[PDB]
Amino acid sequence: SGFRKMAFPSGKVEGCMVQVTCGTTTLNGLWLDDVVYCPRHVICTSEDMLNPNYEDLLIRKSNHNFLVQAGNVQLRVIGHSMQNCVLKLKVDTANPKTPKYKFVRIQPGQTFSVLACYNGSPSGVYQCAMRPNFTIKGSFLNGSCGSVGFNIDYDCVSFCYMHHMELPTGVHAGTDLEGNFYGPFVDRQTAQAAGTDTTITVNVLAWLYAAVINGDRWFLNRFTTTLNDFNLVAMKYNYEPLTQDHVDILGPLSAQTGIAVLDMCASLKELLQNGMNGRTILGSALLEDEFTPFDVVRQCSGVT
Amino acid sequence: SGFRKMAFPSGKVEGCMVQVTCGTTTLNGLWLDDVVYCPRHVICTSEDMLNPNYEDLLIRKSNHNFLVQAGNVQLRVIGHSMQNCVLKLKVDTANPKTPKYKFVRIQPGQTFSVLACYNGSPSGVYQCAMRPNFTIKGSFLNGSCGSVGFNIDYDCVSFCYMHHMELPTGVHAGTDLEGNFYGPFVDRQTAQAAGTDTTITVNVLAWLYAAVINGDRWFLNRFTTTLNDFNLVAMKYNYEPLTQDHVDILGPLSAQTGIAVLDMCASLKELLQNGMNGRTILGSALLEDEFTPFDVVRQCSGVT
Ligand SMILES: *CC(=O)N1CCN(CCNC(=O)c2cccc3ccccc23)CC1
Ligand SMILES: *CC(=O)N1CCN(CCNC(=O)c2cccc3ccccc23)CC1
Repeated sequence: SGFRKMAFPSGKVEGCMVQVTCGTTTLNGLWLDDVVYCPRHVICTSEDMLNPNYEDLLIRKSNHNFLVQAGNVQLRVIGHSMQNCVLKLKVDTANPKTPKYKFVRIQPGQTFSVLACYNGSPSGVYQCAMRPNFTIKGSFLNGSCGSVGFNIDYDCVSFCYMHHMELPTGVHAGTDLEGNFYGPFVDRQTAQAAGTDTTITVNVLAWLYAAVINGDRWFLNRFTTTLNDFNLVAMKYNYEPLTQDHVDILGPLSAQTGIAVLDMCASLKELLQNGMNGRTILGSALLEDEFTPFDVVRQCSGVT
Repeated sequence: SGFRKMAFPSGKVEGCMVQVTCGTTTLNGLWLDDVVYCPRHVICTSEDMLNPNYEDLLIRKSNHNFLVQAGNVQLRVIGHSMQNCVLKLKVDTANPKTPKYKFVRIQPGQTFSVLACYNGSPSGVYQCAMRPNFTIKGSFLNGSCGSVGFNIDYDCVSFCYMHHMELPTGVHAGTDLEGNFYGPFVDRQTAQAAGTDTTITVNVLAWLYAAVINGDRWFLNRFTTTLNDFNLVAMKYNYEPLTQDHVDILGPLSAQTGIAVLDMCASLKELLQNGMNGRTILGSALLEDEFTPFDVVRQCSGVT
């Protein structure tokens, strides 16, 4: 037993990280097969931050201007193209460590692991969630752009995120591996403010089930609620509305614990209204929302 | 910017995980060079849980009774020996993926990453701290024994922990890689209760410095304190006493932020006495103590 914020093992993704330099800018690239994916802003100077015209800036770049280094070995760039906000650098060598992979575009509320990198070198791994306002709360310094987010299904890595920027509020924005930003963000240093960072209700409920499974039960009460009643309280507390789809997704956890989903909603409703009163749930003094129901089942069952 | 509970990249350790089966018991082993390290309780049945005599149980075990599998390939066991609470299974093949490594015995308050494994297969990675009562708060189900804790210094993995057991309170106990338990715990299913789980004061202070660096500054106050005054409050709140050594260790963070260590102690003192008042620091509603000052510097500087 015990329940931790756990990331996927990062080895399969470490084997894909390369350094990409264009002029004075160095960031990370993701090397899969014979293609290196990286943020297109690698071609920008600090001068081009306000209003970059990427097609125009790219005309001045040739294959030999993109320096790609895998470990201490240089890769030969034989083609380059821009797809949305990412560049795809075709190299003459397929990555010998390319895992089975997919490019997926996740929905808000979904979690993933990030392998934070600097100069093509992995520094750490942590678990994130795509927030309902399409930002992520990561840990990214200068040089971390091009670090990726992913999930693993046994031996297949599903890449879902590539880091591009930090908003002036300290939250992060990026793209899927087709180069499309999550949310309304753009790769421009301009006034971009995030919307409401609502709490992912279905994830909090999943985490309350994890708490019960792992012995933390104090918050269980004698009440029940309905989706409509619960949602009036959820709206008041800036929680995402709970749908019948979320109830169905929590079905296996409800079966395992014998606690009906709406009864867990009533426990959550009292926690929202009454607070924790200085108590903790799974070592947390707030309601954790960065575990999906799948993460809870995975961690509670021991999926490898 | 942004500050996350980050684990080290786990690839170097994934390359070392093997499955070890003895009779009906399957757990994990750590394969370094031509030796596989695993908990000696792999030789126990559920029957032997109350009072195992490991020397006696081991007499009935031969090299061919220890089934070691690396991926889908069996390893040949050519010797076995018991060192404290671990078994060392000599195999005929050196692990080709053996990283540069050290075996270190950590002190309470020190953090490390755990690669949770089942049947020799990695399931996830998370960051832990050796608690002042010599337990860890992990995430370990049946089959996770033999999973290891480690730190990485550039390319050298320092293994500090191997998982052996769960106390009836849900907290975890294990050994260093020489097989010596941290704290007073034994590999016996008996009444073993943990002592006071005090808060690692120097780590909370380090995390308050990380908060200031990353923009969360509301808790900064107009006060200062002394080590003695601070420690009267720390004792009252079950915090570890702060020493001049801890003050010296926080020196670089104090220099970076311009906030004297004793001034940060006075901020911590008011947080202890007044609580958070429903506010958060780095997304936490409690004072986080599982980041050492070295972790904060590492994460804030971008060490790879
Ligand atoms: C996150 C990261 O590693 N970055 C790479 C280095 N840049 C500095 C130079 N680039 C910019 O200032 C710049 C220019 C155009 C557009 C953007 C968009 C997002 C971030 C930076 C941008 C900082 C980011
Ligand atoms: C953590 C883990 O994966 N374990 C391996 C499987 N055992 C079940 C069988 N072993 C015991 O019940 C047993 C016997 C003797 C001594 C101990 C000491 C600690 C834990 C189990 C023990 C459970 C643990």
